[PDB]
Amino acid sequence: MLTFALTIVRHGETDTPLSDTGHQQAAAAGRYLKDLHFTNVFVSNLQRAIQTAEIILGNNLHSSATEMILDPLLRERGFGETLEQVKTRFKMFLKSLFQRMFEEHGSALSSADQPVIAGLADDGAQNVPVHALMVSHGAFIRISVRHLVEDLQCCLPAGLKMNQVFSPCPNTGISRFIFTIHREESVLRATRIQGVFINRKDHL
Ligand SMILES: [K+]
Ligand SMILES: [K+]
Repeated sequence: MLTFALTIVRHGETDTPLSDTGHQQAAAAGRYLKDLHFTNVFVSNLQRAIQTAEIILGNNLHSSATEMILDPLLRERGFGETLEQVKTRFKMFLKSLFQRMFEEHGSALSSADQPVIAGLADDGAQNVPVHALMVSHGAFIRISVRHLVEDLQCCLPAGLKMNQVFSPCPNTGISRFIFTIHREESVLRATRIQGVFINRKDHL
């Protein structure tokens, strides 16, 4: 059994690079996330996402030894790719994610009540040492959240409006889920998924 945190961030304002505003959004998000240790980083192959990830990491106090992995599965919906096709890509990404986390961190590391949500950057992950950062695109992230919340067994905390849960993500909007996974019949499955916060933009 392994529990890990996933922080999800939409790229900054924009294979185009970030705008100047984009850079500043990403730096603000980096400063917001600076005291978090990301043990793993995953990012779409698109420059706007890579630069956002680079800026977040360049502002981080703990994650210097963490390598950024580019994953095409995180690319934006092809504008024409169906919503189901995008969801399938997220399902494939999750499969990859569980396997990677289990292989690297194993089952002797972090082995359904409300997480502690204080409106701070480390909400729900204070005591969760394994923490992955995913930097991706707005339509993909929206579809990914629907999948996590609707299609899978999922917990959502007190006072979180469904309107917010399903809202479109702002540039550098931040979301967080906590996953618990275990190997059932040789296949890795999530036993619990806990939503913490969705599309947070306090840093803007
Ligand atoms: K559900
Ligand atoms: K709830």
